[PDB]
Amino acid sequence: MAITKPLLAATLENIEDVQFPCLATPKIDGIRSVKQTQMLSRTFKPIRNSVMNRLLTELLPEGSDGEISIEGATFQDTTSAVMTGHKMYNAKFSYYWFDYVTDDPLKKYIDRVEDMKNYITVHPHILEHAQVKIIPLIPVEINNITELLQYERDVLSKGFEGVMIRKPDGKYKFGRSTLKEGILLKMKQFKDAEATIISMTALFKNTNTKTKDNFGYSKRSTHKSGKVEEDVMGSIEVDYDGVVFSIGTGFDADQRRDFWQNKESYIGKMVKFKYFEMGSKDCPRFPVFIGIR
DNA sequence: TTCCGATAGTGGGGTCGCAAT
Repeated sequence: MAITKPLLAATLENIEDVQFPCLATPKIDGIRSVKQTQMLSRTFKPIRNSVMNRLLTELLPEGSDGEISIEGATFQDTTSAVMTGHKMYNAKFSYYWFDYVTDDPLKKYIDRVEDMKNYITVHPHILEHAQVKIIPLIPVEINNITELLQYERDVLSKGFEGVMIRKPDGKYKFGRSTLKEGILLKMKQFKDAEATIISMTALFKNTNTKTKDNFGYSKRSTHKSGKVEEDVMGSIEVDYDGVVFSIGTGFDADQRRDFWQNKESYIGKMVKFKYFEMGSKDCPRFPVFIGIR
């Protein structure tokens, strides 16, 4: 009845791929954490910050899925309030409870929510803790593109990362949902822009010893020792109207080949790219290359 | 045959912990 691996959403690109009716909720820009005896991270590791871990373990019932987030604080702030091994943590913090696996991970989302709602009725005190504020994310029923778009405007105005779209009957898949499956979709609005290439960096093959991880997936260390330099581009430093940062994703095999092949004659060129504004500290967040010119 | 889920790989930004400076 436990959760093998956390549920992961798929990136929604075409608003047309959304199936209706569907239930939606706001996507928090916090840190994922599921309750399995104790509080675990997206990679099922224990939440470093013991105060939180311990606290949440007392309030949250076994099998709670949600995100830890410091209200008002920046992402980098919340990151620290969770990734640090605090002995004593006095500051306040919230936990957005959005899923609940009591027994069968095949129970329709709506029902899993119901199970979450019920638990609350029985333990109202959880939503009243003096420090930890537990926030139940009860989905909203969306019937068509129009309503959805309306919802996006709402959550966004309220300062959320985006919106999570789920299938009413959807199950708690132990893995990343697919577009077609439509179990859990992530809807984020990136922004277009352009920057000027100023330099390039070689691709690096991580030849570190291959092992297994908490879920049994290929895991390799990141020691520079086992980093062999490939003869192709890996990332490109660019100047976005003043600000400088790198872009290394969004390129295909042949592109990385060309870009590196003409590293010298490529400098100075203008390239398009998309990025997310929210969360950006000193440079664009999730920078993704799109094309040249 | 084509199509698609699942998976290894490679990339960004940014913080924590720890040894070295």
